[PDB]
Amino acid sequence: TPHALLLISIDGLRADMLDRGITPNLSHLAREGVRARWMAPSYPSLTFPNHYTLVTGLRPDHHGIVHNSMRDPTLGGFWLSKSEAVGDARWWGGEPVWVGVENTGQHAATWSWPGSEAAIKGVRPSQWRHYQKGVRLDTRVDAVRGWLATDGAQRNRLVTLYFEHVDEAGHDHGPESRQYADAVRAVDAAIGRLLAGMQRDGTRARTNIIVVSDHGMAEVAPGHAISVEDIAPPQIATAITDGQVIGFEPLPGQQAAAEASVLGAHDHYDCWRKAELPARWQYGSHPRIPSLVCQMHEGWDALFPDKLAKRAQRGTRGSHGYDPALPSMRAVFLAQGPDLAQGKTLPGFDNVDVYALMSRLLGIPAAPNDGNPATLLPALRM
Ligand SMILES: [Zn+2]
Ligand SMILES: [Zn+2]
Repeated sequence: TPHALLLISIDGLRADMLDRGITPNLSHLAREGVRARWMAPSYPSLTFPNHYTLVTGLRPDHHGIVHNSMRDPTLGGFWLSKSEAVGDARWWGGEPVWVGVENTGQHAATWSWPGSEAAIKGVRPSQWRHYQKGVRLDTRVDAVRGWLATDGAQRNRLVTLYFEHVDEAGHDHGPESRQYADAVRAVDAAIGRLLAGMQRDGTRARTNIIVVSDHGMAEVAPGHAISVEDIAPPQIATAITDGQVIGFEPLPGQQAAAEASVLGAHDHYDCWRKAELPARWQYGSHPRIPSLVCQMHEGWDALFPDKLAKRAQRGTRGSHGYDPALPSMRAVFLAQGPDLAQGKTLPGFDNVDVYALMSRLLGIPAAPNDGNPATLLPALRM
């Protein structure tokens, strides 16, 4: 029986949060195994695009989950709370690792990894659910622990686990807040309880573990919010998305007006025609990306007008979705297990490279991807 892989995402855990004395369990795991200095997210540095990149090895421009909210000429609208969109395989390009696993006869069990609610290339995981808010830390940890312990024909080669709590605290209070730190501590402790349980079940010794985050988090201080309509008025273009990566589709005949107003450098953002976006972001070729894309500067938000008003103004907040090269956007990568190196540190690297490592650990043929297999070979024990 081959070694299982446990894949854990801590949404929005910034790379530097491992060095603050608030992650005793993860820090111990890192010391036992392999730790990268940091891992860069792909553009845009948002939750759905990057979780899906992690399990496919593809940039968002290639896998088609180009933002959390999208429009498509055939499929219509996509956003996180529209279940039949999120659950429709046609949005999701490439081949996520759970599909690869199931297609070899082996099984995958997922706790709410973006994409896992769809039948991507016709293949659901053996275990999965519709994400809902406020599930307890123990509920999910005990489920994952159960799925790792299963034998016979229900044996899982891949088990995935997701935590939203750090990300949520980051948005609400910022990355330097005591609330963000408390969330980090809580998630770390829960992972500690999972690892202890795995040892008691005798699954620890035969399970490889990868812990990642999808992106970091930057502080958004009071006064750092503008209206998307400050960028372009509604008569000349529609804001398809708000937040930090702002897509505009000019109204019919308004491309020139929209461009005259929007393109170039502004106070706290820059905008480009999608085909002209900075090449280093490897983004802008996908038809689902709006015609004009604006990138807010670090620590600034642009919101739909009705949000700006009910934005109860007072305190510090957080956001991601900024330039993936920024240290604030850096994610975590660490791993430990029987097939992985011990007491090793790796250079900073790009998140598309994780897929090739996982394919090897799962015994599946690597689907075509945007990553470099060389990068994480040093993470392997041999
Ligand atoms: Zn996220
Ligand atoms: Zn977030």
